[PDB]
Amino acid sequence: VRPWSEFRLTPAEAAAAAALAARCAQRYDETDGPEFLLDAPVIAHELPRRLRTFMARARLDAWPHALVVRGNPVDDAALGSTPVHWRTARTPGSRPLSFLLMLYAGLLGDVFGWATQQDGRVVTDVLPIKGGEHTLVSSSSRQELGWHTEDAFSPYRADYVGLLSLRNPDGVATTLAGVPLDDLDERTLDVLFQERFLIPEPVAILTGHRAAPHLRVDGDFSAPAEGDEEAAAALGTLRKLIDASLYELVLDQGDVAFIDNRRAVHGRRAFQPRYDGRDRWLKRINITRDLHRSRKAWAGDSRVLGQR
Ligand SMILES: NC(=[NH2+])NCCC[C@@H](N)C(=O)O
Ligand SMILES: O=C(O)CCC(=O)C(=O)O
Ligand SMILES: [Fe+2]
Repeated sequence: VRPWSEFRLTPAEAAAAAALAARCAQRYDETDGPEFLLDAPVIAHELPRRLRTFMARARLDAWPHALVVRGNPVDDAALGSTPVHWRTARTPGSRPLSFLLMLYAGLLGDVFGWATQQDGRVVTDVLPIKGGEHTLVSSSSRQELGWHTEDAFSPYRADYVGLLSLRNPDGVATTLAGVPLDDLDERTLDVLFQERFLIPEPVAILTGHRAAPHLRVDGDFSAPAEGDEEAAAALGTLRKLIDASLYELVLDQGDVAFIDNRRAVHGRRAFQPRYDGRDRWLKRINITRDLHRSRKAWAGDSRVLGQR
């Protein structure tokens, strides 16, 4: 078996989806414009029916850590070289695939971005940046990107994180782990459900159903409340259990994954960057089931969050 739910497009389905994305790229100026933001969820209804059925049904299954869609064609010649920085990463070659990711995303919920992250962009970029190999951000490489809940610090964090692989020639693995429910004892579990952790006022790591908890943790940034040694020991145990159950998902060129940000943490294995124009490159997007949950952080009329 596999801990994620997987769908493979037929060449015909893939072609139709790509064709729809190209039409959108033709008619709208940008993915993040107010117009396409509002229309994309409706335009997505024109995607291949088998895909729409998968996305509607798989989202409601209780078990998977992510929804994975394989088989979108990507032409390296048409795509062009991997950008050196996210600033200049909205290349014409990657433009139709950015529109494609937002269409798929519209089947799962409401897309949004952060004012403090990549200039408030909704479709963002994951690529190695020279000089930043050993950082704690997605533009790292030689240092493994440790497992984490996306934007764990915030209550406005995404329900789903979407990743579309534009290229990944060396097969660098994304990492994933669910709640280690098969090994967490009930005392530790109880403590993880209490507001005794920092990620700043204290908050909980686990919430909701005890037989299927939601997760809010960051391998690097999580800490116990000052002096709380029971909270500390629970977090220590959780680290070692997550470290031991961490598994690999390789997003090959054209693969899209929608990681369940409440069920699973994720990261990326260390890799040696090339810096020759064909480095691993993903497009990325935050999705929430309910945009109104974060109405505090609404900058204004935009879909870009910014609290104080
Ligand atoms: N490294 C770590 N444990 N946590 C921070 C991850 C930041 C990543 N989502 C980003 O760069 O957008
Ligand atoms: O590179 C990856 O596959 C993971 C990227 C990631 O964790 C992120 O951008 O939030
Ligand atoms: Fe992440």
